[PDB]
Amino acid sequence: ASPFRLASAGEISEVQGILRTAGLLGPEKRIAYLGVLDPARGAGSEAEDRRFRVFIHDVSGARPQEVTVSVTNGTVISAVELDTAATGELPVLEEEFEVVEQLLATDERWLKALAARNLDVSKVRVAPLSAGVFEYAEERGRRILRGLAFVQDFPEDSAWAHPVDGLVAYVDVVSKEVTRVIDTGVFPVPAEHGNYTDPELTGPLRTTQKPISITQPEGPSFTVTGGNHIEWEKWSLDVGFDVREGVVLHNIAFRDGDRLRPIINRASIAEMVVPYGDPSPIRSWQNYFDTGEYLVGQYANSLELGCDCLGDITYLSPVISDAFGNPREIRNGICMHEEDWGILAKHSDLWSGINYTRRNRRMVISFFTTIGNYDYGFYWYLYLDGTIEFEAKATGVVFTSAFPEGGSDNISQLAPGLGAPFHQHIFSARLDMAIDGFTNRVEEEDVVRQTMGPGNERGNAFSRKRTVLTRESEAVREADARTGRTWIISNPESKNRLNEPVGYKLHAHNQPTLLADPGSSIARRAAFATKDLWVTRYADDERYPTGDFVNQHSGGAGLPSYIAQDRDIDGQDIVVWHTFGLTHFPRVEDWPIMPVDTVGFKLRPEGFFDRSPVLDVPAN
Amino acid sequence: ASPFRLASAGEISEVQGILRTAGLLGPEKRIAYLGVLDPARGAGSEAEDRRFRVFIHDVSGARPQEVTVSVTNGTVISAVELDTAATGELPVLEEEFEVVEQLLATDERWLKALAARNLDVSKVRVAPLSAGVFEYAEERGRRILRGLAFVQDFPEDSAWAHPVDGLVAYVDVVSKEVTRVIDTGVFPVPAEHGNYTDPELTGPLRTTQKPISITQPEGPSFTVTGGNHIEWEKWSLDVGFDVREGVVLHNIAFRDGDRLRPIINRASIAEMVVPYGDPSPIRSWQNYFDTGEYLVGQYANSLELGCDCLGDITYLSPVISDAFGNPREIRNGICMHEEDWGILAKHSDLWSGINYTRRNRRMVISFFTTIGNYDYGFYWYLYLDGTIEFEAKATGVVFTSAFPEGGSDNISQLAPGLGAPFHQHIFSARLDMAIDGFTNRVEEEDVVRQTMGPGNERGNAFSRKRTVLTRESEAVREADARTGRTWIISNPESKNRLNEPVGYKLHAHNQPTLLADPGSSIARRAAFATKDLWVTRYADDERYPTGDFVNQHSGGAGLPSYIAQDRDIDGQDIVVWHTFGLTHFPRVEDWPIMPVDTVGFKLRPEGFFDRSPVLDVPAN
Ligand SMILES: [Cu+2]
Ligand SMILES: [Cu+2]
Ligand code: NA
Ligand code: NA
Ligand code: NA
Ligand code: NA
Repeated sequence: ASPFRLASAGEISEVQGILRTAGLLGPEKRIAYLGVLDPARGAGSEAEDRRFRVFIHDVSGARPQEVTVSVTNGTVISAVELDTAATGELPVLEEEFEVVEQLLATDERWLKALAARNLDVSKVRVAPLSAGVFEYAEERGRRILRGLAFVQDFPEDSAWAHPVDGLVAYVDVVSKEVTRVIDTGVFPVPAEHGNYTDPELTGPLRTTQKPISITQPEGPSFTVTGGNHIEWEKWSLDVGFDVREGVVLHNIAFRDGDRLRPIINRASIAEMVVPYGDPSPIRSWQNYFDTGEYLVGQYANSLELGCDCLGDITYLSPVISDAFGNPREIRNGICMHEEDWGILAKHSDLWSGINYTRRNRRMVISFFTTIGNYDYGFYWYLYLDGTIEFEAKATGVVFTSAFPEGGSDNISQLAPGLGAPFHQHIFSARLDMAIDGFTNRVEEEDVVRQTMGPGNERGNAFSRKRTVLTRESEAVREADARTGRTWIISNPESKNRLNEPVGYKLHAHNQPTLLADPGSSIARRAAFATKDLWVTRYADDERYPTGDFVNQHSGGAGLPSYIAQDRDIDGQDIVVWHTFGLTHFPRVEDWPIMPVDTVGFKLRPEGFFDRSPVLDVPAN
Repeated sequence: ASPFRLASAGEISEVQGILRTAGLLGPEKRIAYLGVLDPARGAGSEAEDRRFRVFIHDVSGARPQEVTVSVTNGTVISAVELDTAATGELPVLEEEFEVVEQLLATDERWLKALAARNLDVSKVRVAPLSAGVFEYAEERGRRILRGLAFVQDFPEDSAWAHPVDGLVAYVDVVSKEVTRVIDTGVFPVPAEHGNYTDPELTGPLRTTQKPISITQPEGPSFTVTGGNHIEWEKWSLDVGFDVREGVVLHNIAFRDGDRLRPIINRASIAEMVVPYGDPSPIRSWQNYFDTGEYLVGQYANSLELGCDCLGDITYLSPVISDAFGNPREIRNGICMHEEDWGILAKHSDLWSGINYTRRNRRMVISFFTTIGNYDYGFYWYLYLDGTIEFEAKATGVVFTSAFPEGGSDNISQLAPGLGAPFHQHIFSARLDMAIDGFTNRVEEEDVVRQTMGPGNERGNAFSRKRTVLTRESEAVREADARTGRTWIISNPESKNRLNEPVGYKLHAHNQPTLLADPGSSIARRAAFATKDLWVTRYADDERYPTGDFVNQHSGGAGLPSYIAQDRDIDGQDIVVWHTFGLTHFPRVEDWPIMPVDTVGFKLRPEGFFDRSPVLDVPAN
C-alpha cells in the first residue's frame, strides 16, 4: 500500500529483468548500488511509481552507467554513461576485495618483500582499502585499491595482531595489475596473538553474572503495519532500508490530540568517514568513507536474539540486490523494541500532599554493520516526551601497525611492538526537517552574559540571543560549547497557544570536527566534516554530503557545491546536516577487542507542544 | 566491623546522650547538622574510633557551636563557639521553614500588600528561601530567610501555578521579626491551575502502554556485606550516606587478577548551586545552595518499588538525626540494582570466521531528594569495562513568576501571564583520587593539529599534548570542547606492562559554567562554579568547595582559599573537583511538571589495565 514500503524480492527480481532485457546487464556488468527512490515532493496524488536507482559497473573496463528504472511500469527511465575520471568511480564491489590478495600473491615485488620477512605467502592476508586521490597521475580514471598486509598464523587466528609494516601495494582491479609495491623497510611483525576467545588469554570465564530477564507478557506497545510502518506512544513513522545508508527513518510524526503533526520528513546517516592521522607513507592515504565507498547497509549483520537484541524483539529482514541483481535477504537485520528508561517526571509537593512519579520509556530501532576490522551499531531512539536521539556505537578491532622503537606522536602502543594509529570516526546526519509542515527555519541560539550595572545591579542576569539563518551562504556553522550554542528548527507559520512559533532544539555533543590540515586531500573530499552544522534548501538530487560517487573523487562535490547556490532558507523546505564524531587515541583497554564507545545527538521539543506532552501517561 | 559503616540509630542515640550530659543540648538547642567523620589518613591501625561532627543552633539567639564527639568512647572531643557574622550561619532548619508564613500572616505590611491584591491570607503559601549576602547591613550576624508568595486555591492545588509577583519579605527567624516588606507593584496572579493529576488537564489516560517486566530469577549479581559493602563484577566499594552530601562512595576498587586495585578513595557531590538570572529585585537575590544551605540528604525520598526503582532492587535505609538528636530512618532511601546496558563488544571477522558478541551491564546506586519545588535524582554507575559515571536527573516543578506584559529577556512564558525565570543547576563533584594508591598526578590532554609540510606531506597527521599540573596555583582549568580537552589522573609509580603510568581519563560534558558577572555576590560565594576543574592537595578539613558554613557567608571561602596554599600536586595525595551543570531556559514542555533532564561526567580507564578487562565475560 504505502510508497515508503521496503523493497521486495519481487521488485528486485523485476529490476533485474528490466535491465537484462534492455541489454544493460551482460556478463561483464555488476550492480554496485541498487536502491529505491523516495516519492518526489508533491506525493499528494498517489502516483504509485516505484522507481529504483542502479549503478552498473563493467569488469571489461567499459564506461559504467547510472540507470533509473520503473518497477511499476517495467521501463528504463534513463541511462547515462559515467566518465569516472570526472565524477568519481562507483562504490567498491565485494567481489573486488579478494582479487587484491590473489593478484599480489603472484607479483614478484610482493613475494620478494615477503621473502625478506620470511613470511609464508599462504599466511598473509591483505586488507583491501579504498585508494583516495593523491599524487599518482596514472590512477586517474582507474579503479584502484591499496593493500596492507597482516599475518594469520592459523585459520582461526586474528590477523590484526600481526601487521606487516613498511609495506603497501596499489592494485588496479579492472586491469588486474599491481601498479606499485612500496617497501620502506623491515619492521618486526608483532608476535603476540590477539585471540580473544582463547582460554590462555581470557582466563577462566566469570561465574558471577546472574541473568537479567526482560520480557513483555502482553507483547510490545508498538504495532507494525504494512511491513515497516510503526505506531508507538503517539509516534508514527516508516522504517526504510537502503544498501548505502542503512536504516532510514521516514515521516516522523507525533499525534497531538486529534492532529498528526509532522516533525522530520527523512532522517539518515548520509556519510561517515574514518580518517587516519599517521603521517607514515604506508598509511597517510588511509581514509574510509564507509557509507559512500563501501555501503554500510550491504554488510549489515544478522542480529541474534538474546545476544544482540534483548527483550521482546520485532525484526525486519530487508532485501538488497547482489552484484548480479539477485535478491538477497538480510535475515533479522533490523531490531526494534521498547526499553524502560527510568524516571520520566517526579514531584513530591509539601503544600498539596500529592506524590507523583511516572516512568519513561524509549523505542529503539537499530542495526549493526561490519566493515573489515570495525563494527558499528546505528541506534535511533524515540522517547515519550517527544525527544529524538541518535547514537552510534563503535566496537570491533582497532586497525594496527608496528610500534616504532623510540615511540611515536601519532600512534598508540597496545602490546609489545604493536601500535594503533590515531584516527577519527566522523558521521553526517541528514535531517530533512518538517516541523509542523515544510515551512521551516533555523535559528542559532547562544547564551548571552550580561555586565553588572544599571538594570542588572546585582550582576546575576543572563539571557540568550537567537540568530535566524536566512541564506545558505551564512548557514555553515561551528559549535561553541562555552556559549551553550544550540540550533532551533521552527515553523514561523505554526504557533503554539502562547503565539510562539513551534520548534525543536538540536543538542550536539560538541566533539572535535575534522583535524586534518585544511589543504589536505581528505579535507577537500570530506569538507562536510570540517563544520558542525549545514543547512541547505531541499532538492531531489542533493542526497549525500560528499556527492553520489565518493570513491576516488577529486573532491569538492556535495555540500560545498550545494550551498554555493545561496538559496533562501528562511521559512522554506530545508535540510539540516549535522557533523559529529569520535576522536580515537587508542588505549590498551581497546585491545584485543574494543569495548563500545558512543557518540550522537538529540532533538528536543522547544514550544512544539502547548504543555508537557506526557501528562496522560498512567501511573504504572 | 568496617569503619565506613552507615551510622546506626544506636550511634545517633549515643551522640544525643553525650551532648545532653555535657550540657550542650538544652531546650533552646537544635542540631542543624550531624554526620560521621571518615577515618583519618593512616587507617592502617584499626583505631576503631567512630567520631561525629555536630552543628548546634540556639533558638534564643546565643552563639552556635561546632562539636565533635566520640561514640566509641563517650567523649566530647571539642566544642567551639561560632561567630556567625565571621564564618557564616548554620544550615537552614526544617522547623524554620514554616515560621516565615506564620510570621508574615500577622504583619501589617504583608496583610496590606495581600489586601491590595484581594488575596485571602489563609490561601497564601510562602516559599522560605535562603537569603544570601547583599546590601543590607542589618542582616550581618542575623539569621534571615526571604519569602515569596504563591496562592493555593484549595488544599490539593499546585501553588506554583499562582505566583504573587512584585512582593517579597525578609524575615529574621531567631528574633521572629519581619525586617522588610517590599512591594514593587501589583501583577495579575496567573489564573490557570497546574494540577497535573486533574483529569480536565491530563485528558484520558493512555491505555496503549504494555508492561515491561524486569526480573532476576536467581537474584542479583552483587552482594552486600556488613550493611553497605558492595562487591559486583570485580568492583568493591562502600556506600555511605551523609545528611549534607547524600550518597557518598568510599573505597572504589577493582579486582584485577589477584590484586585489589584502588581507584577512588571518596566520591561525592560536595555542593550544588541554583542561581537565578532574573534582574527583578523580587528575585535577583535568589540562589539555592541545596547541598550547603539546605542539606540534600535530609529531604531524601522513600523510593517505591516498581515505580521509582524497577527490577530486582536492594534497598538501604540510612538513619539521620532530627533537630533534637532522635534517630530518624529514611525508609528505602537508596536503591541499588544492576541493569542491562546493551552491547559491550562485538566483532564478526571475515578471515577467522569467528563471530563474537558480549553484553554490557551496569550497577546503579541512586537516591532522590525534594527541595521545595524541585526534585533531583543522584545516580552513580559502575560498568563492566571499568567506567565510572555520575548522572544528575532534574525534574519537579519550575519556579515561577508573572510574565510581564511586553515580554522579558530573562524569563520564559509557560502559560498566560505565567513566567519561569532563567537559571542554572550547577554541581561540584569532589573526587578524592587513589589511582593504584595515593601518589597521583593530573595531566590536561588537548588534541594537537599539525600543519601540512615536511614530515606531514599529505596534511593528515594529528597528535595530542599532555601538560602535568604541578602546583595548586596552576590547577584551575577551563574546558575546551573544540580541542577535545580531557584530564588524566595517573599514578607515576605504577606502570602497566608497556611501562606507561596507569591512569583514568575524565570526560566532561563541557556545559557552560557560572554565567553571573564575576563581581556579583554569587560569583564570590560560588567561585568553584566559575571553572570546570580544580585540583587540591588532600587535607582533612577541606571538605566542601564553598566551606563549612555556606548560609549567609560573605564569600571567598572554600576552593579559592585552599588553592592559595600553592601545594605540590605532582605525584601526591590529591583531590579533583569537577564543576558541571545545566543552563535552564524553561520551555512550555516543562510545565506543569517537568520531564527529566540530565547532566553528568564519566571516568574511563586509560592504560590502567594491561588489556581489555572484560575478556572473561561469558557469552550470555
Ligand atoms: Cu577508532
Ligand atoms: Cu531548572
Ligand atoms: Na574530478
Ligand atoms: Na524539509
Ligand atoms: Na564574613
Ligand atoms: Na587522593
